[PDB]
Amino acid sequence: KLNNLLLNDYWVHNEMKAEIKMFFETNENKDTTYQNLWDAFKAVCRGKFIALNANQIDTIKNDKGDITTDPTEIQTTIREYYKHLYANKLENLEEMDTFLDTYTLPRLNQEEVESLNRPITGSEIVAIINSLPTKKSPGPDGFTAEFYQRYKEELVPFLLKLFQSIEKEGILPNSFYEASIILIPKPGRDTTKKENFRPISLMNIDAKILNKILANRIQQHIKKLIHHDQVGFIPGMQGWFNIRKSINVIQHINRAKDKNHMIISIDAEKAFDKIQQPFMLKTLNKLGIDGTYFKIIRAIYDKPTANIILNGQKLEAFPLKTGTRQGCPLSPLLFNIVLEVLARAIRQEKEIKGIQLGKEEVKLSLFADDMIVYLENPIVSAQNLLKLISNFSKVSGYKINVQKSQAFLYTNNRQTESQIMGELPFTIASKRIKYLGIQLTRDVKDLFKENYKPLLKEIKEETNKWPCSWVGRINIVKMAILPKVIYRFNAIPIKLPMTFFTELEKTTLKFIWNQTLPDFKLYYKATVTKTAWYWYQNRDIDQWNRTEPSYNYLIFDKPEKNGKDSLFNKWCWENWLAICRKLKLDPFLTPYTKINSRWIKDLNVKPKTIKTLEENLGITIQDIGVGKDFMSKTPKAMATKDKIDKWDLIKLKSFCTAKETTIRVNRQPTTWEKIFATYSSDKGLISRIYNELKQIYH
DNA sequence: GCGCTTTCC
RNA sequence: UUAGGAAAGCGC
Ligand SMILES: Cc1cn([C@H]2C[C@H](O)[C@@H](COP(=O)(O)OP(=O)(O)OP(=O)(O)O)O2)c(=O)[nH]c1=O
Ligand SMILES: [Cl-]
Ligand SMILES: [Mg+2]
Ligand SMILES: [Mg+2]
Repeated sequence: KLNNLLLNDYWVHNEMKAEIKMFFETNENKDTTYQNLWDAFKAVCRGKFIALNANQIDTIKNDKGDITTDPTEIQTTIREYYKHLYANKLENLEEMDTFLDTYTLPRLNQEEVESLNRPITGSEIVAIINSLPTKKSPGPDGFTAEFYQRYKEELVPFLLKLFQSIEKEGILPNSFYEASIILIPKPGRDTTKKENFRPISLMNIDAKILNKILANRIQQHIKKLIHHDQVGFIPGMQGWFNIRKSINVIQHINRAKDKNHMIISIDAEKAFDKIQQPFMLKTLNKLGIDGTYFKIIRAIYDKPTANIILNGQKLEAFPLKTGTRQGCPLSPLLFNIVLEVLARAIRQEKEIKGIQLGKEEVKLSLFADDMIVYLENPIVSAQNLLKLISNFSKVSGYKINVQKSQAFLYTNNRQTESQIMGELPFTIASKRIKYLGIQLTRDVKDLFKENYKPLLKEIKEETNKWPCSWVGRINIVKMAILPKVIYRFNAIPIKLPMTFFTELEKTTLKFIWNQTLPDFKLYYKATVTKTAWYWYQNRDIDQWNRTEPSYNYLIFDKPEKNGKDSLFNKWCWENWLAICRKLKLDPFLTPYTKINSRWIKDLNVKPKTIKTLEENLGITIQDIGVGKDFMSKTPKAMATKDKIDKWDLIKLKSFCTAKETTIRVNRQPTTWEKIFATYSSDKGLISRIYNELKQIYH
């Protein structure tokens, strides 16, 4: 193992910088591969550092209550358990082909495929090295990320040749197959049971650099491969999309006169560990992923092994015949791609009936391995779901974790309820289901009780178990309390009573003063109001936003007469209007009002006219021009008049040319309006809205 | 752009 | 001997 303190020494740094250069001159131009040369180099750098210098598992309990405190017996039991877990690779290759051919799967085009097979560059390697985390343990070879950062200039030309030889032969250095497994406890589980540990992998930094490059390449096309129902590990997606969608679906069932529904929360057992490698490679081929990229993935999964590090010892290696390492940057994407085969199958199987919410059919919400399935007529639909999952399990290794899976079941009588319960492997919850850190409730009326009441109590528990200045104590509230509170608001932005904030302010101020500060009321307002950004963007992926019992919620538009039983949108709207009132802003007809708006549609204008104006001139009424500027700001606008229906042109001129329209639309937009209209990304919305709310309410 | 924490898996 | 991925915030 490398001591990072040695890299700080001028004499060691110069002696090493020269030894690296002297190795690649003496040993290059020999009867050897770049793969074996790299491994020999690491072995030589290792010995040169030695010459220059010249977490406990105490008890394991079985299913019968017998324990062992013997280090050898604990090591044997643990090693035998993990060895068996990763031992059995499936051989039913024809059945894998059959399942994959059964459903319609996406496929990368030649442009996307060439982007994956694009040769690795030195600048690609450099950027990864620069972003490597510091103060972390090395992999089994002993080299920390700091070794690669310190000798970047000398190593990158060599790493590039190594990676170029890997992309030619599909052969890796032997060390690229090694990893250390560290066993970490799973929160709140019994730590005396061997199955309640999470096996975390520490791979060598050189292999992690290659894997991060491969992960970055496929992540560029992940939106094409994964349907928007999956938000776990996906860039630009939020877990609260699934939470709010699930809650509106529960409210729909609550309001339905005919109960014949089921909401199933399925967790996969040891999700990354049980992935079948031949099924994963076949799935990548099915999506068009082939060539150089595929060859490298295949080489990575050829003969990986693991050495468990337990109680001062490095245990004998075992092969990883199953799974993708927890700790490898490629693993989240390859897992999601495999699970996506099941997700496509569920959505495509009409005999697995989803919940119809008007024109929206809801059926699935995914967050990494967690699936929420929304079913109608579960006596048939849940049985077809379990059958499909069983067939996927046979080819992929997928397994339902029965102890972590639960369902809400809604029927009209006890007879159908018992008939359904008796045919399912997981339990029926009668009050709540923990999902993404929050409690989904069987009846949406219990949301405040099961989420915000426990939150106030757990914040008192954080301040009780917490030698610090009042300035440092304000930072503890900001670092640890604030994210828990914002997370809950984002998940369930329901109307909260003032009493919630009064008690939250009391618990917080007492902790700071021992019996800028975060304004929890303004963070709440920012989070609630933030939803209006999604209303304006009107994205196809935002199905969560189209699940309320409702008369559209639109900003920068003429409001409708107006639902009454809205959990989130009505409350968002009321906050939006109150903030606009405080800003002395007319928010109904503005420079950001769209051409496709109630303002234009109420003139009885044709949708073809709206489309013609959008495709030729832009998206807002301001783009087409108001007053003297009406369809005359550019030669393109003047000519576009000839493509518009004669009657609609007169209606539009009458509206756009009116004095009231001209004053409201041709004005200058405020900072507040720009936050909600001019940003194509939703990143940092709470920070930007909160910052504006401070400059208005303080 | 750098750094730090938190939520989820 | 705590890795990884996405997301959120705080901060100069
Ligand atoms: C919690 C967690 C998950 N993951 C990945 C790998 C996991 O297999 C996957 C799903 O996480 P989990 O569902 O939390 O765990 P699991 O599926 O491994 O095991 P269990 O049977 O207890 O459900 O997400 C990490 O890489 N690191 C983590 O810290
Ligand atoms: Cl027209
Ligand atoms: Mg997509
Ligand atoms: Mg799981």
